[PDB]
Amino acid sequence: LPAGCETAILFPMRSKKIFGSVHPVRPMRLESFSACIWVKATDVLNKTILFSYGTKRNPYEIQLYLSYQSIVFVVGGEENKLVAEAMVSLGRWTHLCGTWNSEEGLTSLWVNGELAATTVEMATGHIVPEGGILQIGQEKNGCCVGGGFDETLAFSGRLTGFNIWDSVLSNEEIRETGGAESCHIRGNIVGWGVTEIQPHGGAQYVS
Amino acid sequence: LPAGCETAILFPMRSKKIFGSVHPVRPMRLESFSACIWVKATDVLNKTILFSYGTKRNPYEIQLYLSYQSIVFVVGGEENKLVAEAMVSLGRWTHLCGTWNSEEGLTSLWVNGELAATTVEMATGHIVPEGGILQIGQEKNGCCVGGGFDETLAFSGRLTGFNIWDSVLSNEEIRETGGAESCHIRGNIVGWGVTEIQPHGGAQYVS
Amino acid sequence: LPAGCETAILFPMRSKKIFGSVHPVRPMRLESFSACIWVKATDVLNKTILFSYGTKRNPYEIQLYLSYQSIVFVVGGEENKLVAEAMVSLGRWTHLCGTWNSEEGLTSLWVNGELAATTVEMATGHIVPEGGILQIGQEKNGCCVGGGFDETLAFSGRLTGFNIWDSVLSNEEIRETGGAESCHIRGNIVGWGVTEIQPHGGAQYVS
Amino acid sequence: LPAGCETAILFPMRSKKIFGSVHPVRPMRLESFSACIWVKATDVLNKTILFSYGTKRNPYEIQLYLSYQSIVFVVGGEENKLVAEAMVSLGRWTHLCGTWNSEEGLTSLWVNGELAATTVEMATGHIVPEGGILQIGQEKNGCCVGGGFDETLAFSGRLTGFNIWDSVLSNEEIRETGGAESCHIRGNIVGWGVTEIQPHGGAQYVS
Amino acid sequence: LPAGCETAILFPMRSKKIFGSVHPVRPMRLESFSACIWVKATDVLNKTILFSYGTKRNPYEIQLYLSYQSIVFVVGGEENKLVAEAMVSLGRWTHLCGTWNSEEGLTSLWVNGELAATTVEMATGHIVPEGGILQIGQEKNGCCVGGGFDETLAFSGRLTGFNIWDSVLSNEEIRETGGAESCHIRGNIVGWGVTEIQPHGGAQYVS
Amino acid sequence: LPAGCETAILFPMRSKKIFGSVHPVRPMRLESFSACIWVKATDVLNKTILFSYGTKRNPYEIQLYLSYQSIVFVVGGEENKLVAEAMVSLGRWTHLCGTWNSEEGLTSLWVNGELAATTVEMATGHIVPEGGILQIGQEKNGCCVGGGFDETLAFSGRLTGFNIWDSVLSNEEIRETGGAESCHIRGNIVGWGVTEIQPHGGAQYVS
Repeated sequence: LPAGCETAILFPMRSKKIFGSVHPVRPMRLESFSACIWVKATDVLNKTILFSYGTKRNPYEIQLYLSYQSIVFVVGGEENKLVAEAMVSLGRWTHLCGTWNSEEGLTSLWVNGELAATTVEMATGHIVPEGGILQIGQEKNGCCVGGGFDETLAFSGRLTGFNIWDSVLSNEEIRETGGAESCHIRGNIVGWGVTEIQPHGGAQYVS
Repeated sequence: LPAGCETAILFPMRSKKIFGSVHPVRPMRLESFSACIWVKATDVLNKTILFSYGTKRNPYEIQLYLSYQSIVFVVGGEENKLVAEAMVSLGRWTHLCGTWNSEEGLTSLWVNGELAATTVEMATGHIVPEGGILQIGQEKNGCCVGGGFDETLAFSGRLTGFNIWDSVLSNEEIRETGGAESCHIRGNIVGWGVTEIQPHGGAQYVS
Repeated sequence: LPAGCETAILFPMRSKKIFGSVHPVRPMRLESFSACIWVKATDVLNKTILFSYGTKRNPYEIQLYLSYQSIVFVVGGEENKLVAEAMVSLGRWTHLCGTWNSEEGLTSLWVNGELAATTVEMATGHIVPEGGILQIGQEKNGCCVGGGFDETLAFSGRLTGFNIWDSVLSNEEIRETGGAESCHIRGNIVGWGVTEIQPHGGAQYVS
Repeated sequence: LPAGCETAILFPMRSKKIFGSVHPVRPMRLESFSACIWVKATDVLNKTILFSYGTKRNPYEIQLYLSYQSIVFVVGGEENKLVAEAMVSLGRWTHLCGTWNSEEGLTSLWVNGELAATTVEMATGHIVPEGGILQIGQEKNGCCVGGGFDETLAFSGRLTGFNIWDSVLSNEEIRETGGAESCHIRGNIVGWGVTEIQPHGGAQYVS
Repeated sequence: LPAGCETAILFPMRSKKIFGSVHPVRPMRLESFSACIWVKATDVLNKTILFSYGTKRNPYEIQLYLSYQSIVFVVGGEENKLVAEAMVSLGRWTHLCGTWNSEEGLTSLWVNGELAATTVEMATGHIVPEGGILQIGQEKNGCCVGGGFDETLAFSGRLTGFNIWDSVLSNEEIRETGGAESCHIRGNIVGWGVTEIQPHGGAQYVS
Repeated sequence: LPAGCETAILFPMRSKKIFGSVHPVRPMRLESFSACIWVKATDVLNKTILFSYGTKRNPYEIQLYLSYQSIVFVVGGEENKLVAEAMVSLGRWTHLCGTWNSEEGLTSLWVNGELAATTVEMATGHIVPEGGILQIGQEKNGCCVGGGFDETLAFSGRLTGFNIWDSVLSNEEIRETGGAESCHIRGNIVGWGVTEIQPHGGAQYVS
């Protein structure tokens, strides 16, 4: 048994240098998906970056950030967004997730297994290419240049359970993955404790 | 071993290169402030520096060192120092901090939220500059060539919860910081777990 | 070698990891500017990076590449670019430089005291921002464990004498820049020996 | 390129990082001494150190620096100093032998044996102490911060042939030290090729 | 685990490179002294060298190891050795320490504060000098370029409770140090956590 | 440049850290041997090491050092040595060669292929084991104890012309080894580029 599945990372603070590198295996070609994470933040900012995907042409491919007391989920472009209202608390484990489907651009947020939002026609029909970079809580520009990254966009807190799916998991899957025994549940695109994750600049794993 | 806190640093040795490097962003032009930090020490010497700040002209710009059974807080230079009498032990947590008024040089000390000593006219008529060097448990001694840091003045023990404000915290404010649920509160000038702190020569973060 | 300038980067071979870094002082915003190069090339592809400025919002602003015996220069975007046809040789010293103004996008590529090419209203009303990245010999790609750059666009052979002025030079100093002892004058924006540049991934100088 | 002795050090760049360190053996107390070095000043600035020695009590124990076509010599304190005017041109071999005598503060300065500057009443009755830190062409500071050292005070070019003597060398010794086959001679306190010289942050030996 | 409740060092496997090096403060010139150590072993071979003070002319001036269930103490050289018979077992913490005196070569060992053996004429007429090399777990030098330290002598397990006193401790001092509240007492010549110790090749702290 | 060979080693300084390491393929149980050395010394203190082969038991197995103007050839201990009175200078090549016969101690020294000294019954009946360490220009002192290599025993200058044989060379062999083009040769037991050698502490390959 997992006996209390607990493996995570370390963010001693938000600096200009600490970062991590994601290294998936299969193409990022995406039209629909699912993804979730258990989080324990310390302090929210004007825009606190948790994770996001980008490309040389579009560094804003995927995105999820917290500003004050709400959640905004962005896809492929700044205009493309999904704001929540009053469902974030500091320093508390929480289940959160959102999804997109190209075929007519559905989007839904889902927290603690509970629907946080519902809305349609975002990134509608768009095709996600593959060839960019994925990082968790950082931007792209600033590698091996002595910082560079905007410290203003960094995050403080704990994270655990990063997993990505090729398809929008049903709402039953949404509620169940929020259960006390969902840590083992690992996605197809990315599996927590399976996909390569190597820290940098002061990141370390914590159990 | 909590002190109303989770993470801290480790100081396994009084070494010649062990020290902590801290790097805020805003300038250190200070006329008044407060700074509270939990401490748990192993052994006590005639003098053991902590968190001091200084300048290439005035390394003694501020200081706080520790004596066998007295605690001396220094501001500006050698001439201006306040001392606690007999309220220091070893291996136990304590809440120590005070404030400075440039206008009249007021000073305070507070052990476990309990006043220690009070006196006036220290660091008055003069301004704390900006851009100096901040460190911990050791003076800004030789750092690159050789260990360069004298052993006698180093520290062994547990320090964390260090933060900096810009104003004098009232007695209620200080006693609140003495509560077990105040770690989340942070100072604007320095936010613990947010401001830059990088360990050197033996310093090691711990949860 | 004829380049009296001692600093002489060598790029011994073309790989996916050999690269360098630069860190100028003052902002890169420029309504008019000029830059130059003294180079000895080993090999040329359909496209061979010389250098290029880049930002996360515009990976390419200024950009160069030897297209076999022809030179192509870039400003603003792929839409704007000037070309020179057959003014190159392999294994021989060569002086290259171009200029631009936002005033009327006036442009005239230069080559060893000759007018390599000319065009009007290139990048007029287009101000390069400040805070971007400049790279030489290669464009902006990854630099992680096995990420790296495009070896095909990597360069091999020696380079030297790179500097930047912040306006459009008149013909007098332009011609004297190719003088027998023009090494001493240094572009204010970039001075060959004042603006720091660091070899990486195998880079080294013939100094 | 030419040089009296083959072994030399290079300063091809000025930044906040490059610097060098020295590790002599004997104590640095001294009431009179003699010292010099051969330099190739590629460029000058408003103010920039050539070689200097300092400590926590006093960073200005000694400073030699140039001001355009003039050379400035400072001992002990900024007010305590001397200057010679309109001899230097960039990138040229030269010899200078400024010295001191605590007995009456007798300080003179030869330029290849021409008494460029000289006066009295400097540090009269003071003795250089022991226990400081030594460097060449740098302002003392902790670069472990990353940077720290001021770029504007950094030297660009080549320096070589540094020596220290326990007493003031007579005029005959001074004019002998500068011979075309004299760069072998070595100071007792600092012996060229015997006393330690550690390039740092980019400094390199072009021996 | 009376000793486990303290910071210590783990040695998971008996390797060719696992060891530690130190850098004490005062010279090691002695004629009498006390010393102790806390150990919990897993496997004992023909020999598992514990530690040994050695100089260039004699590596075996001081030497402690465990021969299966036998505890042999060697002083000066192989000529002198004192053996404890059956006071050691596997897999648990234990207390096994003693003292020596040159004046008449008196030697004695203790187990849990209980005498194990004593003798006379051991290292009489000889003195232990200062400036040698001390290691732990493995016997002699050859760290980086020597290939390593003889594997057969290597040890795997947990060690702690190391202190050095410059006098034969009385029986009361021995029994008090053998108690559970001896963590605060520390040797003046050397002490765990106060005297520099550097892990090498696998050994790491635990707390 | 001279001496025929185009491969040498530079010891720019006599520090506490520089030394030269060798890794012979074959064990060093030598009863008879031969070798040559080509040197230009820079400065000579009371003692100066050329090489010193040493084992743990007898660090003075085979040695060769210069004192002022006098060669000394120690082998196996202080009592056994061979000395040349005033047969050296500074800063020029010289073919120095001495051998040993374990049969009855036939030992001698050849300068520029010219007999310089000879003694008999030196190291008669004393055998050389295998398992020691060969170093050149310094005496084995330790490389991971924070330096300490005696600067007095270090070497300053550049060196080449080192080989080792399994037996004594004849007079014509010695003279040929001293020939004007005695390179394109390697010793029976050690050569150039074949013998594994790694500079450490400030040595440099040259050609």
